[PDB]
Amino acid sequence: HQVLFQGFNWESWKQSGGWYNMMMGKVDDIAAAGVTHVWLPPPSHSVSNEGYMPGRLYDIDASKYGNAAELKSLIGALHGKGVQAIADIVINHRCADYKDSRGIYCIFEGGTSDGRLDWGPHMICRDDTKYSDGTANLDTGADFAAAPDIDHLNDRVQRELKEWLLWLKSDLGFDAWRLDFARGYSPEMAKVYIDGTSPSLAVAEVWDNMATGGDGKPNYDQDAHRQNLVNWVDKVGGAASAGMVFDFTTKGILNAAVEGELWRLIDPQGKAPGVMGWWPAKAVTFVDNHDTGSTQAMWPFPSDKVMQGYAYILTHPGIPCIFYDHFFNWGFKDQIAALVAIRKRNGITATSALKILMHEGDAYVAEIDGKVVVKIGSRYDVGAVIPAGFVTSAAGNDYAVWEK
Ligand SMILES: [Ca+2]
Ligand SMILES: [Ca+2]
Ligand SMILES: [Ca+2]
Repeated sequence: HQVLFQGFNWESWKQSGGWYNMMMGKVDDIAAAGVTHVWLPPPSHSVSNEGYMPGRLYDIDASKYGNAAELKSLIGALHGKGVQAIADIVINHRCADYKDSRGIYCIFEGGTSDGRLDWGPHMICRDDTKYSDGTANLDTGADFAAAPDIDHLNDRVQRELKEWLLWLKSDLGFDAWRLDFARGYSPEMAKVYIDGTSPSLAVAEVWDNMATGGDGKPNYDQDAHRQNLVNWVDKVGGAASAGMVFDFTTKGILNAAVEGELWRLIDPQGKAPGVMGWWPAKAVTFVDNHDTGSTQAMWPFPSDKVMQGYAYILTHPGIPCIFYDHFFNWGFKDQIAALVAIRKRNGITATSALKILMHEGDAYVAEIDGKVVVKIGSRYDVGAVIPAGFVTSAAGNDYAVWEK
């Protein structure tokens, strides 16, 4: 059994009294709903309020979400309810505390007294010329515009970053990682950090655009999009690795499929169309996150169909991730908890078997592990396709679940 929960949104850092202190009050509900792991925001000092422009990586106390004590206390309360804590790991780029001779900020401070992470411009990807001293290796991945990109090929970098990651585990209690902007560096570099710190999982944010066409809708075929993600996992180590990816292929396809185009939910081989259908043990599915949804709304799930999205991900193979706002702010708490209870009581996991029974415009129906049948779409009756022995288990706006 595995169910993730994103424990923040783009606005969390503004929570009065502190985001982590507030969350202390949400732990019991999260645990009771069957959640096994909670993804928390970038914990370190960051030039940006949300945390994605990290500087003094050991300086947790400067976080806007809360200080090291509050964080340890939230993680401790999670662990007391059997729930793990995932840290949002932002290491593609980093901001320096001090300017050098050139008057450029490229003199970093790790946040401790000694020299851990007190990097110089040699640690900056030589091709991020806006900050480097041209002596480093070339960036192994894409560049982040606003801050110096770290040269992950630099040996000191690898060592001090792994040491820091192990300290987030040892001194704060984190169990796993969410790798921010994973396109920023190579899976080979990702492998170094994952292999070097044995996290229970390392879900990577590898977000590429979806092949679209003409009007703007995404194409029905998305093998290219999910091949890339599958390939990333292979290079990070495949099955031997704790590494995995957010299933952005499924996210894109589902975004469109619910708008009366559920025929999109199956590939020509009769398999789920996203990473879920090719490597479900490595697919972390979701409805919306702090970028796609929330107040940034880069790619929001149709707001009137959000529960259909959860009926899909929570009953299906792949590891589902519930979004904070959806569980707590939209009034879907009991409905979401009930879907997770169905998943759990039926022993459904990321690798459960999927048999699609109907993939039409207003009706998607599938059977999982031959124990649960779910239906999404506006079609009133799909009874003819329900196997013998199933009885309605749960239902809401345009979705239904049956169990034997
Ligand atoms: Ca220092
Ligand atoms: Ca950069
Ligand atoms: Ca980079």
